Amino acid sequence: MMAVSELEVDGVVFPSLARPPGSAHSHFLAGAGVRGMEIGGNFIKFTAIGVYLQADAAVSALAKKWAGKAADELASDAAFFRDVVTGEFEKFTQVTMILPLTGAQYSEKVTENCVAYWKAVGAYTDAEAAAVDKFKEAFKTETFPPGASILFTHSPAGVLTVAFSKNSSVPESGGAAIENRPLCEAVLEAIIGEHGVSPAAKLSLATRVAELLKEAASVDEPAAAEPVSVSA
Ligand SMILES: O=C(/C=C/c1ccc(O)cc1)c1ccc(O)cc1O
Repeated sequence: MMAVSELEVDGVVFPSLARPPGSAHSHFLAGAGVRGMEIGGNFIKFTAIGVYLQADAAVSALAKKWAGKAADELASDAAFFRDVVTGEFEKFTQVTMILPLTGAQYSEKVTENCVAYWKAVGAYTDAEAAAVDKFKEAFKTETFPPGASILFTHSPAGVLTVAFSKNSSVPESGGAAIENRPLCEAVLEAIIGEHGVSPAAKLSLATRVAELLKEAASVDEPAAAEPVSVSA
């Protein structure tokens, strides 16, 4: 069993462990990073994003394809981020405001992008339109001042739990629960996927996952300088 370190991103502290809203599973901080936009050739910071994974399950699920790889190989491999997104384990995303945003701004930006992509790939069903209504519904009249958070729990059955906090505190319970795999994945893939808005969170995630898998490989590994066995 292992631990990871805490991360601080432009003043936002993401603890090494958390429990997502609506879940009993402990999660570890897999990666965190700034989300910004280049306007001018100035990098303007909008949010700090922490990506947490199910402590029980994620390493074991990822090791099979990713053990052996250096951080810079995971960081440049679209299939690694896609395995994180689509993994058979729970994920938890925490988006914490650096600049203020409103509920309508955030939800409009994400759902319009989702919808555009789904139409482009020919996979836009009534189920997705109804999931987008439900998502927009949860966000209308929320507003997010600096330090407030948006909280997403991503289930492996493809249920997205949305919740909000006024600060970095993560609440016990969930808010809306949207049973739609495409939107549940899209929300996280919008962050760490090929088109991901946080290259920083991606590089962090690659680096720390690579480290975790390497320490794990070396635990149960026979060395002559440590011969003192505990089996018969
Ligand atoms: O809505 C946002 C920004 C709008 C904006 C408005 C005026 C500007 O000058 C620049 C950006 C926004 C920013 C980051 C994000 O992750 C999700 C979002 O929805």
